[PDB]
Amino acid sequence: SGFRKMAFPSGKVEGCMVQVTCGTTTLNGLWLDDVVYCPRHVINYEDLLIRKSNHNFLVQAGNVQLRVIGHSMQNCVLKLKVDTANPKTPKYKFVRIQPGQTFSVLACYNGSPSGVYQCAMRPNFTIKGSFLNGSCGSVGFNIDYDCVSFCYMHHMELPTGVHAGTDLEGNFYGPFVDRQTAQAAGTDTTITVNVLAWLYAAVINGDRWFLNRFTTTLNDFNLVAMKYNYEPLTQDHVDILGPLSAQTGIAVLDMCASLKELLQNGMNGRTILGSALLEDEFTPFDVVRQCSGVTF
Amino acid sequence: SGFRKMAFPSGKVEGCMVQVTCGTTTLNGLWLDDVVYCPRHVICTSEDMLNPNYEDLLIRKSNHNFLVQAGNVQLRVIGHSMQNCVLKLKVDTANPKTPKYKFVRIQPGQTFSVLACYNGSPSGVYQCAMRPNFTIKGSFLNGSCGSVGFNIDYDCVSFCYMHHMELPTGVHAGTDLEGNFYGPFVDRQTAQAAGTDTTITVNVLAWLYAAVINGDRWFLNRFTTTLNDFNLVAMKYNYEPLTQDHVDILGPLSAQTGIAVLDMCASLKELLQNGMNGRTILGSALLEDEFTPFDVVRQCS
Ligand SMILES: CC(C)N1CCO[C@@H](C(=O)N[C@@](C)(C(=O)Nc2cncc3ccccc23)c2ccc(Cl)c(Cl)c2)C1
Repeated sequence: SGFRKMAFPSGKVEGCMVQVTCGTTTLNGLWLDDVVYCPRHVINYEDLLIRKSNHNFLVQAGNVQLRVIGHSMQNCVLKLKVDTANPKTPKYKFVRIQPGQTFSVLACYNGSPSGVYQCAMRPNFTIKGSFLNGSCGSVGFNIDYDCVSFCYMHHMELPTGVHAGTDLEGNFYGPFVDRQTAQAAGTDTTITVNVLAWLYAAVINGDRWFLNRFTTTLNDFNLVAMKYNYEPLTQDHVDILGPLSAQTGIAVLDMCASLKELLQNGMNGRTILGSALLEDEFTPFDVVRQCSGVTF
Repeated sequence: SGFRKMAFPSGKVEGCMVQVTCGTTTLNGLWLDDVVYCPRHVICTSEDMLNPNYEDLLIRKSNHNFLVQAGNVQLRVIGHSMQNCVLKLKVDTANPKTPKYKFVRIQPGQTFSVLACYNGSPSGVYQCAMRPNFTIKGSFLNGSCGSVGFNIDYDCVSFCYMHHMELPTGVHAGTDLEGNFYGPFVDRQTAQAAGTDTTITVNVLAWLYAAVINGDRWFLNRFTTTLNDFNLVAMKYNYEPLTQDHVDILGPLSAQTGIAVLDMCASLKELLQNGMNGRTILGSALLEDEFTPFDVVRQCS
């Protein structure tokens, strides 16, 4: 029993964090094999990059300075070729995630990991993270068996306090640029499939007060969900929620009628899993993983 | 900007997780130097649990009865001793991944990270607090026994908790790394219920200061209060008494924000009376009590 916001064990990623300094700027880098990946703003970017030489980039892995032997740019990420391959390089992949998907963030300052938290790619492509100056280059990941899938690299904080970044191939999530200009996060929406998964986690944990005898059509639910700035629920989401529906005996459209009532009437002084708001940062897979105990 | 429930990087603890099997029971152990620490109930059967005589059960065990597995390598047990409710299994190999560590016993209200493990394999990390009733609101399934709670301070891991059991309400009970249980709990399947839980007042105040540091001032008011009047109100909402130690501990945050502790106490009194009126504080509709004054300072600066 118990439902916590749980991050993946960060160990395989900690062994990859390095500090990258160029000029007056110090930020974090991800050392995988003989390459260090970091935000290109550490330095027209190709014009500024041409002016740089290998020895301008100081890379520090703990108390050992790594020597840069090459540099290239891929979209908004700078790839610093180093002479030493990271012996702690885990089995990894670079994956691009979709909005609504969750991942763990290993927040780092000066190439030193300081915290790990779980978060979701918001539908507006920002992440509601926890970062301070020096956190740039901190990464987002998921762990599947023994494979670390790197999905995010922190690049900036938007004026509202939310964060924007790229996948490990340097492509930004969202309509952002790594430049000094007026940029704002779009209006955010609630990740509907995630709230439903969290309602199933609540049922698995013995919280049934919000359940009702009613069901709804997918279309009537979407008409209501659109009113409360909830993401449309697709047939794929309904299919993805299948296992939780089978385990609890509550059909997805049955749980949708519960969600509809919660949106129209509120919680009435009641909580669900210790929360007075509907939580949307647990995917259906996170709920199954935490209410089954999959290990890494 | 931003305020998240943040756990410590779990790497230094992952390299210490081992699987301990005794008969039909399999749970987690903490391999530090040449010793594996685990709950002593690993020697019990489900029947033995009502009234186990641990010394009687342990005297009947030999080293080879304990199977210890570190990844895909079986460790050889060369000795065993019991210290309170923890079993210490001496092994023939020192863990090369042993970090700089200490065993610390924490007080209620203190927070720590939990590396939840099953079969000696870490599956997740979360942050939580020692509740005033000495339980932890964790996320544990069967096989998580021996999962540890820790803090990391200057490359040093301070182990403060080892998971032992789940109480009937869904909350968890366990010991420090010297085998002493937190609270009045025993590693016996007897009628044990967690006492009525209260809100960690000093932590809610710290979280209100984190909100002010992050630009959220809507809940502040022109009032101040005496420490005694605040405690009389706080008791009525099942909030822990705020001591002069708590007021002193909140000093740095009071100096940084310019809001005196008793001034913030008056805001808390008003929040308790009014509720949030559809508003949130740091993305939360409830008053958060699992961030200590030390966590707020570490995360916001
Ligand atoms: C009902 C009874 C016939 N049996 C069925 C088989 O499992 C028995 C059981 O609960 N075992 C543990 C290991 C336990 O509670 N550990 C766990 C730790 N964390 C989360 C848990 C979530 C679900 C289940 C167990 C959890 C136990 C039991 C009694 C004591 Cl006194 C102690 Cl110290 C530890 C209860």
